[PDB]
Amino acid sequence: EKFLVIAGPCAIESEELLLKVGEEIKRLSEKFKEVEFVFKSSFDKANRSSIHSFRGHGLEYGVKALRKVKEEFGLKITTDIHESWQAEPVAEVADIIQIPAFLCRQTDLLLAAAKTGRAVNVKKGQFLAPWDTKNVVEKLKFGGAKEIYLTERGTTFGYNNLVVDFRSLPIMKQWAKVIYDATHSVQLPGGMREFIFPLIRAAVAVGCDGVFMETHPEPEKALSDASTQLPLSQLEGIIEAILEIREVASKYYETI
Amino acid sequence: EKFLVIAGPCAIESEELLLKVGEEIKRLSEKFKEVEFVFKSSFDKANRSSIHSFRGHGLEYGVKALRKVKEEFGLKITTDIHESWQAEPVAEVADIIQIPAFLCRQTDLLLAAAKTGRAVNVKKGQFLAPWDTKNVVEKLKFGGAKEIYLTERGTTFGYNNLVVDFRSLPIMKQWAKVIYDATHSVQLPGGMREFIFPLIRAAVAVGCDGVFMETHPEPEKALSDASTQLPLSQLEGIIEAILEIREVASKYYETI
Amino acid sequence: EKFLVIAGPCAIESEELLLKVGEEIKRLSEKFKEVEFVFKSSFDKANRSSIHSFRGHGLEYGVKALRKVKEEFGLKITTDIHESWQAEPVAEVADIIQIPAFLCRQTDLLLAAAKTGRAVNVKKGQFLAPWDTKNVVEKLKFGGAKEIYLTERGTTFGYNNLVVDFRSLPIMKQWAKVIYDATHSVQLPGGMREFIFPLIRAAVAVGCDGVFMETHPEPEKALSDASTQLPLSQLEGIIEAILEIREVASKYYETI
Amino acid sequence: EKFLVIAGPCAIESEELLLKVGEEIKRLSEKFKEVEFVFKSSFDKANRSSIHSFRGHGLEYGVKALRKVKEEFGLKITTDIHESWQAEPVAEVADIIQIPAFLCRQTDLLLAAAKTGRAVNVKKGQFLAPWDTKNVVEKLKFGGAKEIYLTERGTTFGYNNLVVDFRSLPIMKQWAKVIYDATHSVQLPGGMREFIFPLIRAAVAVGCDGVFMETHPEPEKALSDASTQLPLSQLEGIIEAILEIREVASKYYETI
Repeated sequence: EKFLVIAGPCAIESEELLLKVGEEIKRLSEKFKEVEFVFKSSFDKANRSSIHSFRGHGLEYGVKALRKVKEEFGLKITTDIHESWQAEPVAEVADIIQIPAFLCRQTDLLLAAAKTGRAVNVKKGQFLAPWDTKNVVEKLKFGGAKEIYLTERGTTFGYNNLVVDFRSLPIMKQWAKVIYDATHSVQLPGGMREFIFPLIRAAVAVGCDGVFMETHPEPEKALSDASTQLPLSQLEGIIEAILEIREVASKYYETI
Repeated sequence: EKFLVIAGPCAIESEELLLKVGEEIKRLSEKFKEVEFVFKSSFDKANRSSIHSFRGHGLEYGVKALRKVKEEFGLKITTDIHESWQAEPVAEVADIIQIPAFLCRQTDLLLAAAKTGRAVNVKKGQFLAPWDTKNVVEKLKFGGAKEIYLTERGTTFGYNNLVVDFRSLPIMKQWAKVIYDATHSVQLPGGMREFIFPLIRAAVAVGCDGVFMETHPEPEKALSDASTQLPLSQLEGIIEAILEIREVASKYYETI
Repeated sequence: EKFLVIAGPCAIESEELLLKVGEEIKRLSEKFKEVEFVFKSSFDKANRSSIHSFRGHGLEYGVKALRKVKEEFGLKITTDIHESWQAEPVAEVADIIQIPAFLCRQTDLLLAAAKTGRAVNVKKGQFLAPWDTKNVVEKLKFGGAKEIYLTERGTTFGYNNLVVDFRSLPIMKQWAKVIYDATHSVQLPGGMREFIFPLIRAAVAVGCDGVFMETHPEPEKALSDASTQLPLSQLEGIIEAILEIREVASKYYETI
Repeated sequence: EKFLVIAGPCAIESEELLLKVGEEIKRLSEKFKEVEFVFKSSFDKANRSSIHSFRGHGLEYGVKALRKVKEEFGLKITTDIHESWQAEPVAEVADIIQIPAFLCRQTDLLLAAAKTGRAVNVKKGQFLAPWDTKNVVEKLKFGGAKEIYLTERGTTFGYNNLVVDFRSLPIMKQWAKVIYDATHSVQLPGGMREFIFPLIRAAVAVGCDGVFMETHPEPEKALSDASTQLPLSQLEGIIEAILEIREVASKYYETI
């Protein structure tokens, strides 16, 4: 099956930033034809820890910038919603509607996304056990979702730390396609970037249906997740690496 | 102020149920004049695990039932909101607006609640560290809130289990009044009731500004948190118990 | 039943140190006649993190110093063993043989202690679940132990941190007398002392059969656990406090 | 050096069993010349949960059986010690002395093992953080050890569960060769086998110096770790699989 690579800048800092990253993702989509790329970027960081941190330039501006990426590069789009009313307007551009990790249990948000007819990708809450996602998928199917993804992005492990329990990949695969979030899994809520590559190698070795990676031309200047966003120049190499490891490991992937 | 006791049935199964519980809380209110009682009940269980579980009768029916309790018994009210638009209509009756644990980082919800001018009680997310709540308080203050509470309700401890780290009480006290949720702290996400009383005794021994307890005439028949809701008949005894323990222990509560 | 207070300097830094602390413990035993005091001090810190840290002056010297405390003050004694061969010589002076937390599953060590005829107190391993202690007690009974204690000293919670799950007290009480370790529970393996008092208040409010507290005339100069040992001058006040909280809470202690 | 594969039956149920497994490991040894095989089996399960569980036939019978394996198949040997006095007699046959996870902080055991001049493999305690292993290595070096291994076997994650934090592999590599224990990492202290292969694939994808795997002709009849021991017949396939994954992934292993 075609491997999914969801990548892009964490937040829509500007339409310019989006086009710069989109240009590269487009180039890679022409090279890695066996991969289905989906451009990701949040129009709003609605859950920052601090009231003083960057949130975004609004829904309107964001959807407009994303529409530009899709129009200029012909790339599929995904962005996250935070309240039910956002599903409809976002669905006009987003091929995949993303559900934030803290909101993976909010029934109305999941239902709002499901009825748009668009694909839905739910970030597994840091408080959720792998088997607890069966009901999340059930809600989505109940709401009309026909293409569902579950994203592994780490689990609460003590204070200000997350651990990736890779047993979650084969467990969640029982009821949905599985995506591994390579950048949020190494973040320290409220010794990070150095683990992005090794853990993503682990993910494809275990087996998943895609990977999610935030990338920015200059991470140190990013207005969000400056500590975990992958330098854009490193994207091509990481992708080639995971495709290689996926290929050699693939014959051993267990059947669900 | 005086010790706060937030109690009531988990969900508004019917205003009839609210009246029955309100009557008992009213009585206790007259018996323990040194305690400030606040009647609690959710008009919607917006985060149930299963799509087939009870959610409620809607915001309108709920606010109406809560109005009936306040008018008929002169009791302060508190209920939780799940999306920003709900803050205003709920504030019409709620003296304290409650913010769900999973939603404690949603900036707009916090701001929406703070804008109503009402007091705000934020349930500490199971993924949050005690010190990470300082930023939560700051968002509310920025939003104009002046009466702010933080509620301890357990922290993710492995899968399908929560642990109460009592160190959180003195830590959170540095920036807000602290409430201990005696019923949700012992629930196993996705042997419970036997630990409610023991842990509530610990909470007052350590020191807090109030306690939160869901109570129902017949917990076994409750449509929500049936396994953890306290039988109404046992409420008086537990309240008297914590007041006695508090009276003695308060002598040793650390400053700030 | 007579409450147990196990206290003393973490390590036997010198026989002099022991006599100084013993003198105070003796004074308190004359005042708090409802408490059974047991003087504690390790002849060897066999599990320090660093090879460069203080361990002790040997078994011989330690047993001799402890015998002096018992002889001069008439106080019961307890110390921990690390290998089976130490049970016999230690049993000559120790009224209670202590089993280290990391060694709570070593069958031969538990058996060696049990056959001495002395009481045995097992520190619950940081890796052990409360219900997992039933088998620990079974081994001891199998080995002839007639007086058994289980000590709560925290559970692994993320890296370099421990949490006290107070549900462990009533659970372990099902098969043994329960002791709460007030000083090791707040240590950060490999923001500490300020939590000793509040957590011990929680322990007696929930209900336990005794408390364990390391105390040193000048903690900052201690050769071990300098961050958690309680200043000797503060011991009397803490003990009075827990006896008061125990008394008022006692009528609510659940029957096992 | 070459990739290390430590394999064998959990416990020495009989030297007969050891010979049968040794024969298969010998064969694979001749098939994969690029791999250094080490036969493992414990002469005593000194930390079983229950007093009524299988421990073994003693140190003498065990060392004799292990001798038979080395003599008959020319295979290197490894077994674990539980008390200091055992290091010397065990070193007579063991090329690698194994230190139990619960005992990774017992200074005398580590020193005793290091004194034999043999290589030492320390199982990382379920309570230890990856960086806390630096001090473990230092103890062994101080004791004269020169060939040191650290084995990843899971970390305490809530009650009766272990999680493998793969970030530990690159961290521990800073001061010792790293081995991944594929069978104990999925055991539930106090759905297991299905995760052995997936996680071992992750381990080599991330990068380690070897893998540890308990194997038995008929796991269902094993007297120890029956639920996690790999059927002997499946050993060849898994080894070939990890060698192929390692071959491809090694290109991306980070330096130090």
